[PDB]
Amino acid sequence: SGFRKMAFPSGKVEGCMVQVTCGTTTLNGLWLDDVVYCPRHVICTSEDMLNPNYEDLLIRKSNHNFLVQAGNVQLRVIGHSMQNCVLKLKVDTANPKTPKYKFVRIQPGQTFSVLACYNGSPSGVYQCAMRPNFTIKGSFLNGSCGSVGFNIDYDCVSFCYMHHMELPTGVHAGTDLEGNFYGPFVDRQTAQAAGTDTTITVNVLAWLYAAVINGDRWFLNRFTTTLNDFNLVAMKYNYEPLTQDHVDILGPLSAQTGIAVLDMCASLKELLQNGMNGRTILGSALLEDEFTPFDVVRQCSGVTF
Amino acid sequence: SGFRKMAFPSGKVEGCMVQVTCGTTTLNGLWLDDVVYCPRHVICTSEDMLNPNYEDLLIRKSNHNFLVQAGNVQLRVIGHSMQNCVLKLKVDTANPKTPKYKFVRIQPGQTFSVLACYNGSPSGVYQCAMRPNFTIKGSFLNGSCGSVGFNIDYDCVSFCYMHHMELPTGVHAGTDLEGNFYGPFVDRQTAQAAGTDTTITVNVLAWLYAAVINGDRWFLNRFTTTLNDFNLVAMKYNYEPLTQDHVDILGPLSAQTGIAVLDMCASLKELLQNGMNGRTILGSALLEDEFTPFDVVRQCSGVTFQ
Ligand SMILES: Cc1cncc(CC(=O)N2CCC[C@H]2c2cccc(Cl)c2)c1
Ligand SMILES: Cc1cncc(CC(=O)N2CCC[C@H]2c2cccc(Cl)c2)c1
Ligand SMILES: [Br-]
Ligand SMILES: [Br-]
Ligand SMILES: [Cl-]
Ligand SMILES: [Cl-]
Ligand SMILES: [Cl-]
Ligand code: NA
Repeated sequence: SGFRKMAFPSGKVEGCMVQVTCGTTTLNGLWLDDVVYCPRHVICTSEDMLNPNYEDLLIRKSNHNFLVQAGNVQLRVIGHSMQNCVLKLKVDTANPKTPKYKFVRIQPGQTFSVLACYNGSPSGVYQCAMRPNFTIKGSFLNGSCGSVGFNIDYDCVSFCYMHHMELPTGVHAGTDLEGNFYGPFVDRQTAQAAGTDTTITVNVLAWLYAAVINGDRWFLNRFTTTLNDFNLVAMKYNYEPLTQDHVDILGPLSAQTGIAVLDMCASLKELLQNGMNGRTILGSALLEDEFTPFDVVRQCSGVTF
Repeated sequence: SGFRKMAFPSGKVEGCMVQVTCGTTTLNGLWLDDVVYCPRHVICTSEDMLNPNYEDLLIRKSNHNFLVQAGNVQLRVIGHSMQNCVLKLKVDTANPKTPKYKFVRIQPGQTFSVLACYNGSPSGVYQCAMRPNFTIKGSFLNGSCGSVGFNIDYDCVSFCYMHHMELPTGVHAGTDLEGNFYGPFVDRQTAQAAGTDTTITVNVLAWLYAAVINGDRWFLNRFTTTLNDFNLVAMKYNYEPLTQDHVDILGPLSAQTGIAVLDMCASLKELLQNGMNGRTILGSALLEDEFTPFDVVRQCSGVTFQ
């Protein structure tokens, strides 16, 4: 029993973290086989960040301008190029600890684990969700750029996020490992802001199923609703629309508990309209939206890697 | 910016997890050097759990009654002994991935990372606090016994917890790595239950300091308190007494924010009286007590957002 915000074990990713320094900037890189991936803004000074021409800034750098350190060992850079907002440094040594991996781009609402890193050394691991506004509510300080997000499936690490920046509200933005930004953000020092966010409805429903699996059932009721009626309430409360694909993805949790998704939607509609009346769900006074349906099944069934 | 329940990177502990089977029971063990540590109840059947005599159950076992598997490799058991509630299986091969480590028995209020495992394989990692009633609020299913808790401050793994059981309220109990239970619990199926729990006051104050470092002061007020008056109030809300040792450990956070510890105590007394009035603190609508002062310093900026 119990239900915690659980991260994936991070060992396979720890063995990939290195430090990358270019000029006065030091950040983290991901070393897979003979390539080190990191944010391309490592090549910029503060003045360059105001209006960077990355192609011209990179033409001016040589391989020797990048110092890459894996623990106490210097890896020699033998080539460099950019793929979108990611710099790729070819090194003379392949990482002997490279796991089986893929680069995957995720959608808003999906969760992943972050291995927060400073100076190429892993510091901590936590789980989070990609918000509907494409930001992440991470925990990052200066020097954390290049820290990555991932999921595991069996023995394969799926890397999905590389950290690039903090926005004025203290939330974070970054790219996939092919260097494509999540959200309408750029790697330039200009006015940028997180857009208005919404709550991930399918995830709140998944977490209400986790609460029923754990014995918290006070919010269940005799009513059902329709997908149309529920979506009119979701829009009013700044919740994402629930689609038939979301109803299908909640299928396994609905089958395990015996509670139809539209029956659980009637519970959520009443919680949105009335509040919790001084009660909690799984120890929380807020409706939690950073567990996907698969996260609940994994945790409640003890899936291992 | 941001503030999350942050666990230590688990790799150094993942390389120590193994599966131990005795009879029909399979659970996890921790392989360090040439010893595998696991809960001694691996030798019990369900009926043995009502009134087990562990000395009598163990004398009937040979080394070859223990099967230990590290990934796809079987490790040969060459000796066994019991230390309190932990079985120590000597194996013929030392773990080549043994990290620098120590064993530490912690106090209530201290936090640690848990690597929850099944069949010797990791499922996930999360942070826990040792509650004042000597339980932990984990996430563990049958088969998770032998999963461990640890901290990794300064590249050395300090193992502080080994999981043994779930109590009737769904909370968890276990031992240190010398096999002594935290709390009054026993590895026997008795009517034992978690005592009434209390809130870890020093941790709530540390987390209010984290909120100020991260830029929020709305909950402060113009008052101060004596330590005794604060404790008389706090105990009425089932908060643990705050000691002078707790006030000392909050010193660095007080220095960084310019808020005297007894002035943050006056803020907490007012938050217990008023609630948050629709606001949140670090994303929470409830007062959080599973971050220690050391955990706040570990995670937060050393520069306050004034
Ligand atoms: C506190 C913190 C936490 N996470 C990351 C950072 C890094 C950050 O925001 N940087 C670094 C260069 C200047 C700035 C930036 C500005 C604009 C676009 C980008 Cl990609 C980057 C800081
Ligand atoms: C769901 C779950 C989560 N965590 C661990 C367990 C294991 C558990 O509670 N066991 C196993 C043997 C019988 C029982 C027990 C009973 C009494 C004392 C001890 Cl040490 C152990 C179960
Ligand atoms: Br301690
Ligand atoms: Br909450
Ligand atoms: Cl940086
Ligand atoms: Cl009703
Ligand atoms: Cl078990
Ligand atoms: Na209903």
